[PDB]
Amino acid sequence: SAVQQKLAALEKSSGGRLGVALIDTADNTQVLYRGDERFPMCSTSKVMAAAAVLKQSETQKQLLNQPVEIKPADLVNYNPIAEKHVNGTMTLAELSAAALQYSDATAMNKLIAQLGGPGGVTAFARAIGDETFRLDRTEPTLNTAIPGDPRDTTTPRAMAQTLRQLTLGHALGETQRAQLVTWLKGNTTGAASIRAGLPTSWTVGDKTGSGDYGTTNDIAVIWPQGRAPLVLVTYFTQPQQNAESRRDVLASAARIIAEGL
Ligand SMILES: [Cl-]
Ligand SMILES: [Zn+2]
Repeated sequence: SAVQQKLAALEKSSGGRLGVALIDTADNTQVLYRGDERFPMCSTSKVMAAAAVLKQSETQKQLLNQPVEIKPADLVNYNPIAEKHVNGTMTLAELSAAALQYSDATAMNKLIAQLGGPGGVTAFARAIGDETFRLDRTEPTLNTAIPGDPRDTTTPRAMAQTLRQLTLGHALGETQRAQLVTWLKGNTTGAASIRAGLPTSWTVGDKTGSGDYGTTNDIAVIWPQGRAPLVLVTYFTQPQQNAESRRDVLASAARIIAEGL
C-alpha cells in the first residue's frame, strides 16, 4: 500500500525502528508496519493496569473509591500527583487517573501492586484474549528499553486489538469502558504525539510513553468526523541508549494514516 511505503520511508529517515498498527472499525481492516515485532511499551502499559483495576471493580463494589496509602518508599522516577500525597491516601480511581493522564509512575506501581504484581497485569491481558502483552517489571525499570529484551513488550498488532477491545468492544463493563475512555480523552501528555498528526476536530483518547533508547510511543482511539472510529498504535525505538525522544515521528505516522486511509 501507499501507506506502507510512506511508513517505510518515515522509518528510514527516522533513525530508529517503527511499529504501527491501525484498525479501521468501519470495515475492520488493518494496516500494519512491523506489526508482529515486539516493542518496549514503556508508559503505554499503564492502560492495561488501569483497565485491569477497572475489571476488578466490576465485582468489587466501591473498589475505585478505596483509599490507598502513599508511602515514602513508593516514590519512583516521575511522581507528579503521588508526590503531593505522601503519608496520605489516593483512591484507586485517583491512582488510575494519575497514571493515565499524567503518566504518574508511583500511581502505576500502586496499580500493579493492587493487581498482585506484573503477573496480575499480564493475567488480565490473557483473560481478555491478548496472548502477546507481557509485563515483567515495575517502575522505574519499565522505562528501560534494552534492544532485544522481550520484557515489558508487546506487538503493534496485539496492542491495537487490545485497545480496541477495551475502549470500543466488550472487555470491560459499560461504566468501566466509559471511564477508561474518559480518562484517555483527558490525557495531558499527548499534544506532540499522535494528536499532532491529526485534524483538530477529531476526538482522541491516548496514552503516550517514553523511555531510554529514545523509545517514544503512543496508543490512541480516534473518533473522526464522517467515519467510524480508528484505533492507532505507534511504537518507536532507537539504537543508541541516550537517543532523543521523537514524538514528531509518531505525529508523522499519524498524519500518514489520517491522509492515506
Ligand atoms: Cl513506564
Ligand atoms: Zn515508567
